[PDB]
Amino acid sequence: PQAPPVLTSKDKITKRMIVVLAMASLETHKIYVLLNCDDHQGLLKKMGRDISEARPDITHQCLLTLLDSPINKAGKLQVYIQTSRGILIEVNPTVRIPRTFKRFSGLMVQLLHKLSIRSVNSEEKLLKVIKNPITDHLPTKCRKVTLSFDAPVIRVQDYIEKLDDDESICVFVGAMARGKDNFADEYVDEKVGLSNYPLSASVACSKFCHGAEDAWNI
Ligand SMILES: C[S@@+](CC[C@H](N)C(=O)[O-])C[C@H]1O[C@@H](n2cnc3c(N)ncnc32)[C@H](O)[C@@H]1O
Repeated sequence: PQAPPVLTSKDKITKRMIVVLAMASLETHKIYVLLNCDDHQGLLKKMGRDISEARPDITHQCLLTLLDSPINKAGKLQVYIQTSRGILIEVNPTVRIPRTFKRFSGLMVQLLHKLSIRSVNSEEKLLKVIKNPITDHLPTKCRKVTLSFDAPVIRVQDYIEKLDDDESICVFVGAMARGKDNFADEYVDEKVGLSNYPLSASVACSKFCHGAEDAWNI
């Protein structure tokens, strides 16, 4: 099938992997920039903020990792973003995330201000701010789990293979530098670890994609 239909929140049925990048650090400031600890340390200090929390680069790298993956190219992946200010974003699987941080910031600034980004020539949304909670958008049958260092370690393939034939898997991954992995406790009934080492979010995203790709023969 050279053309798998693009997965969106409107399909409640198709079995897929969903990744939610939670506590994402995406905040605009008119100086419009995305605030970040590399460029805006003095400012963040003056705002009384923990400098280390301003990490939009984490969300940027997780997006590049997830959207480049074989599972995305196979049409079996969705990504949502929950920012630390409570904004929910649905990412269209076909969207092109710029490699440079500068252009990613420009894109996110437009998204946060206009509330969507339309498809260039064709005219449907490539990124859209949507109403909370995430659970109004996920497939009807969908296992929900948080990835955490503090949790028992699983092999992704084992985990994925034990899903029912119609059951999606939604994984919540912290898009932050630090903090408790409690960001999705309202949504999940299970937490799993993927390694005996603390990982970056991009690595944890990558491990989970690889195990799904393997299990699903992608
Ligand atoms: C760099 S960690 C930051 C937050 C983490 N609680 C901490 O304090 O170090 C970013 C995210 O990657 C995931 N992660 C990090 N290590 C992991 C591991 N060993 N197994 C599963 N997920 C992990 C978690 O979802 C985590 O929130």
